[PDB]
Amino acid sequence: QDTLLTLDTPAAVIDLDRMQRNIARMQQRMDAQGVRLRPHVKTSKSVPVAAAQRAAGASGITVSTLKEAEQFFAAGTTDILYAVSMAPHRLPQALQLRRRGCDLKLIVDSVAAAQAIAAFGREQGEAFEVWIEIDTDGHRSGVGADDTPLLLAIGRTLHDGGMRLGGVLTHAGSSYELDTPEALQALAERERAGCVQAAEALRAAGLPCPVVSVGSTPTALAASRLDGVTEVRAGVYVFFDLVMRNIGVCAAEDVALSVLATVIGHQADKGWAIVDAGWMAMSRDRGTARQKQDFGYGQVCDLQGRVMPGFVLTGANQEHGILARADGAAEADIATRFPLGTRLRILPNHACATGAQFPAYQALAADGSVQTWERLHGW
Amino acid sequence: HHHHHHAMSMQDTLLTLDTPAAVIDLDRMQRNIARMQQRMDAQGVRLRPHVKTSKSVPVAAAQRAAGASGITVSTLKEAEQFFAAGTTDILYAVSMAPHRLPQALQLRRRGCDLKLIVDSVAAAQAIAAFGREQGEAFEVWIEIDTDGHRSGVGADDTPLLLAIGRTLHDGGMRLGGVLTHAGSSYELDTPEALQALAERERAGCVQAAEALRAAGLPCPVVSVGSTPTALAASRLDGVTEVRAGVYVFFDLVMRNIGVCAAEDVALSVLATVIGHQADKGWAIVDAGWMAMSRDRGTARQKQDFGYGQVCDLQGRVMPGFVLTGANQEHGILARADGAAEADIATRFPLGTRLRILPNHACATGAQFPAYQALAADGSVQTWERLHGW
Ligand SMILES: Cc1ncc(COP(=O)(O)O)c(CN[C@@H](C(=O)O)[C@H](O)C(=O)O)c1O
Ligand SMILES: Cc1ncc(COP(=O)(O)O)c(CN[C@@H](C(=O)O)[C@H](O)C(=O)O)c1O
Ligand SMILES: [Mg+2]
Ligand SMILES: [Mg+2]
Ligand SMILES: [Mg+2]
Ligand SMILES: [Mg+2]
Ligand SMILES: [Mg+2]
Repeated sequence: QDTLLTLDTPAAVIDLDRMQRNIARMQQRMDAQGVRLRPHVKTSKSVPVAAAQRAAGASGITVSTLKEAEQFFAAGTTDILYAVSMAPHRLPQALQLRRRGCDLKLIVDSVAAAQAIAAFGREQGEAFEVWIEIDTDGHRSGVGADDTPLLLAIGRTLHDGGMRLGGVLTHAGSSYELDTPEALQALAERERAGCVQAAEALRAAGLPCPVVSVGSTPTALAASRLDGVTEVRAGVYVFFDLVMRNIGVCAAEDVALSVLATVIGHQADKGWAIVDAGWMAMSRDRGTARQKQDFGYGQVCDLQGRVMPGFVLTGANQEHGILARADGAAEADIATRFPLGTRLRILPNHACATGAQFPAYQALAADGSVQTWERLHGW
Repeated sequence: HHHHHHAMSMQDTLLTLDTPAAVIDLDRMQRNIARMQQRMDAQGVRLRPHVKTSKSVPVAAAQRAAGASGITVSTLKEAEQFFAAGTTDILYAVSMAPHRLPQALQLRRRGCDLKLIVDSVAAAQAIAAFGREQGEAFEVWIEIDTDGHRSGVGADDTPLLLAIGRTLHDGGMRLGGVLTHAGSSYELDTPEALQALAERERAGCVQAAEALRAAGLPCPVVSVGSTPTALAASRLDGVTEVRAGVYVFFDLVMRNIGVCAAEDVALSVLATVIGHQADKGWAIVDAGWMAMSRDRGTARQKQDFGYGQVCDLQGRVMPGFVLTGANQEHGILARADGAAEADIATRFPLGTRLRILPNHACATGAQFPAYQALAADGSVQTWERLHGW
C-alpha cells in the first residue's frame, strides 16, 4: 500500500476523517436553516470530493469554469450553476452542454449580457436558465441590491426574451475581511436581506424568481437565520484553511488539506530547515499576512498531523520552502530536530489556491493508506 | 490539399481562443533567447537554461537551437520529461532528497547524464552509500551560498566543503563541480548593485571551487546564475556555465529590477471583459489569480503592477490600468493611481479582449496546462507544459 512514508513529496493530502467532519458540519447547519446546500466545487475540482458532498445531502453544485461543468457532467452530475458572469463568446459551449443534457445555469449582472444570451437562445431554440447576480456587500460583481431599475431591466430582458429567469444569487465575499462572530452574523444578515429584497422586487414586477441563493463559507456558518433563502453555496469549508481559522469559523485542527513535504537541508546559522514544498506546492497565496496571525507560507505539522505552533514556512521560492520559528529567532541546532529526510505536513493559507497546484490529492484513510483522487487544472 | 483546408478551418488566433489563455509572443521570446545566448557567448561561458520557467519542450528546443548546453531542472519530473524528449545533459538543481535516489538512478541507467546537488555531509553520505550499493558513480555538485538568498555551503567554509567533497570523492562518486544562485539579485534595481552582486556570485563560487581543488579534489564545473546577474556580470573569469531561466519570457518583476522593458515581456494572459462596477471605475475580467497566480512580487518594488499590467489585444501597454485585485476566476481591472475611471464600460466594453503582463513569469505559466505560441501571422499553436511532480 501507498502511505505517507512512501509518497513522493510534495503531495496534497486530504485527511478523509477531517473532510467528512467538515462535510457533516456544513450539511447539518444548512438542514437546521431549512435551505439546500449547493457546494462550490472550485475548491477541489475532484469528482470523489464532490461525491462525498452529494452523499451527505448536497443538491447540485456550483462551478467556476465551464471546464468544471464538463468534468462533473461527464461524471453524471447534471444540476450545475456556472457562477461567473457569463461571457457571450462562451455561449456555444454552454449551449452544447445543455443540448447534451446538462441542466447548466448561467448568471449575469448587465442588460448587454442578458440580451446576448436571450438573442442567442432564440436563434438556437434554447431557453437558457439565467440567474441575476446581486451585489450585497461591494465585494465584486452584481446588481446593487437597491438598484431596482437595473434589476427589473435585466429581469424583463431575460423573461420577455423567452429565457428562464431562474433566480437571484449573491456571494458576500467581504466576509473574508472579518474576524468576529458579531460582524459575520451581521454581514450574513445583510447578504440574506439584499438577495431576498432583489427576489421580492422581481416578483412584485410579476417576474419569476424561484431560487434565492446566498453564500460564502464564513456567512454560511455564521448566519442566525435564512428566511427567504432557498440554497446556500459554500466551497472552501470542505477542507478549511488558515484564512478560515483566522476569520474564526474553524480551528487549525479542522483543516483537512495539508502538503506533505521532505526536509532536504538546513541553514544552521539562521535556524532554517529547507523543505521541498515551495510556492509551486503551497501557491503564492499569503491571505493570512492581512490577518491577526500571519502563518507565512503555511503552518508546520508533524507527519501525524499534530500542529507545531511556532514553526511556519517563513519564506518560499519555487521548489524550496523555508521552515523557521514564527517568533523570528534562529532555532538552535535545527538539523537535530528535523534531520535530512524528515517528513512534515504544511497547512495552507488558502485551500482553493494550494489544491490548484496539484494534479491530484492523496486521500488518506484511517489505516494510513492513500488513494489518488485526480483534480482538474486549466480551462 | 485535404490536410491544408482542414488545418486552416481548425486554426486559432487571439480572437478565437477561449480566455483566459497564456500567450507566448514568439518573436519577443526569440529576441530574449538570442540576447542571453549572445551575452554568454561574449563572456565565453556555456548557457544551461533553467527550464522550470516554461517546462515546455518546444521552448527548451528553441533555447537549444540558439546554442544552449544542457538544461537545469527543478524537479525529477522535468528531468523525466525533457530526457524523454531527447535532452541528455540535465542538472537537477535542488538539494537531493535521499528518497528520490531510486528515480535518479533509473534516469541515469536509461542514459540520462543527470547531475545532483548537495550541501551537507549527510546528503553526500546517502548518495555515496546508495551509489556503492547500486554500482553507480553519481555525479554530484556542491551548492554554495554566495549571497544569503537560500541555502548552500558558505564559499569561505573550507572545512565543510572538504568534508562534503571528500565524502563524495572517497565514496567513489564523481564530484563534478560547484554551483550557486544569487537570488538576492531580485531585491536590486540599479545596474551598479547588480554588477557588484554578479561579481560577488562569481568570486564566491570560484573561491569554493579553488578551495576544493587546493585539497586535491576535482571540481571541473563552476556554475552561477540568476537572470539579473547573468545580464549584469562584467566578467565571468573562472566560471564554466551560467544558469538563467526567467529571461526566456521576462516579466514585470524583471522590468522593475531594470534588466528588461515591459515591451520585452513575451508571456501575457489573454482575458475577456465580463462585467463592470461603473461607479468604482472597475472592469471585471475572466483572469483572476487562478490565471495570473497569487504572485505579487511587484508590490514592494518601485512600481506596483497589482495582479498585472493591462495591454490591448495587440499586446501594447495601456498605461495606468492594472489588475488591482483578483479572486479565483475574476480579476478587477482599475486605475493603478486609485482614481475611479469615468465611463469604464466605454473604455473597456463587455467582450473586449485584453492581455495582462505577469508579475512573475514562472508563477503565471504554471497555472496553465499549455501555452498558445503566437506567430507573426497571428496564428497560435498549443505548446503543452508540465504540471506537478
Ligand atoms: C459566486 C460564489 N459563490 C460561492 C463561493 C464559495 O465561497 P467559500 O465557501 O467561502 O469558498 C464563492 C467563492 N469565491 C472565492 C473566490 O476566490 O472567488 C472567495 O471569494 C475567495 O476565496 O476569496 C463564489 O465566488
Ligand atoms: C538553482 C537555480 N538556478 C538558476 C535559477 C534561474 O534564475 P532566473 O534566471 O532568475 O530565473 C534559479 C531560479 N530560482 C527561482 C526560484 O523561485 O527558486 C528564483 O530565485 C525566483 O524566481 O525567485 C535557481 O533556483
Ligand atoms: Mg473573495
Ligand atoms: Mg477560496
Ligand atoms: Mg528567488
Ligand atoms: Mg522565478
Ligand atoms: Mg511521481
